[PDB]
Amino acid sequence: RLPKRKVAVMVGYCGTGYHGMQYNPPNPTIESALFKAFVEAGAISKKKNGFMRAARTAKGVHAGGNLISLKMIIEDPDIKQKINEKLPEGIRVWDIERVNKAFDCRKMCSSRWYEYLLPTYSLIGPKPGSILYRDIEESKTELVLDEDLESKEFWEEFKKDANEKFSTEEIEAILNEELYQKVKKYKQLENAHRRRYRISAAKLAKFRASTSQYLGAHNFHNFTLGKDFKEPSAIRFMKDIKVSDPFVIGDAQTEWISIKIHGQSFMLHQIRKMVSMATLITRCGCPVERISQAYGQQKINIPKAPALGLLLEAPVFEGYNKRLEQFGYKAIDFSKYQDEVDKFKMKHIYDKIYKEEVDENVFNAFFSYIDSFNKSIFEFLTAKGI
Amino acid sequence: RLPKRKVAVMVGYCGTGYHGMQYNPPNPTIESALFKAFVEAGAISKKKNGFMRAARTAKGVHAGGNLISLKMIIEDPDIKQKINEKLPEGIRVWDIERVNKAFDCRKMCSSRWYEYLLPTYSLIGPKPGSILYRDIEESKTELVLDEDLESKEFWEEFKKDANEKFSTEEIEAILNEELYQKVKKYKQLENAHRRRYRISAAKLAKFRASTSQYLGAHNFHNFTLGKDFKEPSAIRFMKDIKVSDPFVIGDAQTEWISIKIHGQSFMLHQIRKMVSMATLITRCGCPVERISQAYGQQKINIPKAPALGLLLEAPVFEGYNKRLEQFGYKAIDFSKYQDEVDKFKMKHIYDKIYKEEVDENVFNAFFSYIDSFNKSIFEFLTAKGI
RNA sequence: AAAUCGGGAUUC
RNA sequence: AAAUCGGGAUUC
Ligand SMILES: [Cl-]
Ligand SMILES: [Cl-]
Repeated sequence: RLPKRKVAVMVGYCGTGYHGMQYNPPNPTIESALFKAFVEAGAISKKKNGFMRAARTAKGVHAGGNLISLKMIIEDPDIKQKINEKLPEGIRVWDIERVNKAFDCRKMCSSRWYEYLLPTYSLIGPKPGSILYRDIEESKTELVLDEDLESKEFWEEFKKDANEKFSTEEIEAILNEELYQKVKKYKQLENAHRRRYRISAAKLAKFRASTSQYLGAHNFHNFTLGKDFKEPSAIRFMKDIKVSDPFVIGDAQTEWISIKIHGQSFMLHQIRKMVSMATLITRCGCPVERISQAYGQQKINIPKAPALGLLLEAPVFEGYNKRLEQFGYKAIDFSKYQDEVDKFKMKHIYDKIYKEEVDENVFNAFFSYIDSFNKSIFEFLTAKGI
Repeated sequence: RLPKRKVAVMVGYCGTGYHGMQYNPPNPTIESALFKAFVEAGAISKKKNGFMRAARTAKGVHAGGNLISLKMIIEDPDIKQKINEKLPEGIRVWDIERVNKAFDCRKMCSSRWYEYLLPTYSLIGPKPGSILYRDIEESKTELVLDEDLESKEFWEEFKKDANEKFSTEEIEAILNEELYQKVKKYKQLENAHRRRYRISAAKLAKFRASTSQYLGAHNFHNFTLGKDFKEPSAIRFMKDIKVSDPFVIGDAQTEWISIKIHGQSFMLHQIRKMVSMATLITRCGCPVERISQAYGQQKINIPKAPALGLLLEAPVFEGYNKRLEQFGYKAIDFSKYQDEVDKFKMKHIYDKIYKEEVDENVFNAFFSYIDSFNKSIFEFLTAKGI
C-alpha cells in the first residue's frame, strides 16, 4: 500500500468520440481513459476520495488545458511518462503538481479561456431558396440590413458552375439510385465551393464587432438553458474577445478563424450560443448592436454551435497563485506549457476538427438546418419584436 | 495488392459503450472496431465495395450472433485468429465463410432470434406512493385486475425493514449533504430488497401467457415508431416465444429470466416495446388478453425497454442454405457455434449486463420513471379506453 | 456533466 | 442504424 498525495493534474485532450470530461459509465469519457492510464501506470490502485475537475467539458468538446485534483501515488519519478504511455494519442497529461489540502478545482478557478474554431464559409449568407433567405430578403418592408454582395457573388458563381455541369437535370427531392448519385455530386460541388471561399476584410470586421458586443458584464440568460432573466447568477463578465485572422489548414484547404473568449465564468453552452448568435448576426447582415437586445428579458432560443469547434483553452487560478505562493506551493499556470499544447493542439485537436468538418460537413449541416426552420428567425429580421 | 473474395463474417459482441452495429463516425461502433481489427490483421487495406450487415443492432444492443458481408483478403490461413487478437475482448469473430456474388445479408435473412434478459424484480408491482400504483389501486370503480399479494408482501417487508433502521427521519425530497447520505442508504436498501426477490410460479406463468399473446401474425404498429396502422408492412409474424426459468447470476445474486423471441422480421425497437408491454401487463395485474387490444388502430405509446438486456441471438438464412447448398457454398448456421457463443455470452455479455444493472440500476430506474408519469397508463387500468 | 422516456423539426 | 437543433417529463 503506497502513499498518496493530493495533487493537481494538468491535461489536454481532443473530445471527439468521448462523452465529455466527467466520468460517466458506461460510456467512455476523458476521465475514464485517464483512470485506466493511471491504473496501468501505477498512479492509483484497485468515489475516488476527493476527486475534482475544473471544467466539465461537454460531449465532443476538446481542451488544450484542463485540470483535475485527486490523491495520486507520486512515488514513481517517471509516473507522468508512464501515464502518457498508457494513454491514447488524443489525451495527454501536461504535468502533475502538489496542491494544498483545501485545493478545489472549481472554487479556485478565477477565469476561463475558450477557443472556437469556425470555418469562414459559416459567415456566408443563407442559400437562395432557404426560408431564412426568403424571410431576410423579403424584409424590404423596412428598408436596416446589409446588402452583402459578397454572398450574392458566391452563390451566383456556384449557380454558374452548377449549370455548367448539370444541364437542367435539376435535383428536386430524395428520401443506390442514379438520381442520388447526381444529387451527391451537386452537394459535393457546393461543399467544394464553400471550401474555396475566402472571407473579405469587411465581413471579418463585422464579425469582430458582433463578438465585441459581448465584452463586459451582461445578462446571458438567453445564452444558456434553464436560466431565468431575473436570476442574479445569470449575469456573466466577459473580460476579452479576440477573433484571429483567417488561416487555411488541411488537405481540402479550408479557411478558419479562431475566437478566443476570456471570461470570469460561463454557463452551460454559453460559448457555443454566443458564437452561434454572432455568426447569425454576421451572415444575415444585421446591426451588431442588436446582439445587446438579446440581453433583454424577452426569451430567444439561440441554437448552440457545434461542439466540434470548442476547446477549453485553460482554466485560470489567479487567487490561488497570488495568495498561496508563500506556502511553497507551485503556481498553476497553463501558459508554462503553451508551446507543448500548441503542438498537440495542431496534431491531435485541430486536425481532427478539419477532418471531421470535411468528412461529415458538421458546420454546413448545422447552418443548413438553421436556414430552413420556419424565435431566432424573427430576431434576425430587420424588425425584431420590440 | 492482394486478391479479395466476397465472404460473410460471423461475429458476436457486447454492445455496451458502442453506438450500435452500423459504422457511424466519429462515434465508435461495432463495425469501426471490426474494421480496425481487419486493417491491423491484414484482412483489408488502406464505401467499402459492397459492405453489408444483417441486422443494425441499436445503441447498447448486444448480439450473440450477427453477420456481415464484404470483400476480404482471405490469403492468410490464420486470418481469423489475427483479427481476434486485434479485437477488444467484447467483440469476437466466430467464423469467415465464402458466399456467392448475389449474397445479401438482409434480403436473404429468413428470420431472427432475439434474447432479452430481464431481472425478475421488474415484475413486482409499482411502489406504493407512485402515480401508477395510485391509479391502479384506485381502479375499484370497476372491481378485472389481479390482487398480487406477492408485491404487497414485498413492499410491506421493505417498509418493516426501513422503519427498523430509519426511525422516522423519513426522506422527503433532494435536489455532499448528510440528508443525501441518508437517502442514499434508503435507496440502497430498497435496491437490496429488489435483488433478494424471487419470483413466484404464478407471476412467471402470468408473464409467460402475456408473452404468448404475441404468437402468430399481428399488427405491431404500436410496437415501433413511425408506422401507420393501415400500412401492410406493419404486420409481423412471431414464430415462437420462450421464457426461461428464473436463474440467479452475479455477486449480488440477482434473479433473471431469458425471453427468446423467434420472428420472421422485426420493426425498430419492436422487441423492447413487446417486452416492456408484457412486463407492464404482468406487474400491473391486467388480463393478458388486453395485449391483443394493442393491435387495434388506437395509438398507444409503449416505452421501449432498456437496450442493456437485448441480444440479437442469430439471424437465420433458411432459403440460402436450402437453395444454394448444391452450388458448393457452405450453409450459414450460427448454431454450429452455439457452444462457443454460449461461453462468450456468459463471460463478456451477461456479466456486463449484471454489472451495469447492479451499478447503475438501469431497469429499476426505467420502471420508476414509468411508475411516475401522470396513454399507457390508461391501458394498464381496469378500464382501457374502448 | 452525462444518461433515460417519449413527442417535434432536420441531416449519407 | 447513428447523429443534429430545440421543446417536455425523469434519473448519483
Ligand atoms: Cl463545454
Ligand atoms: Cl436493435
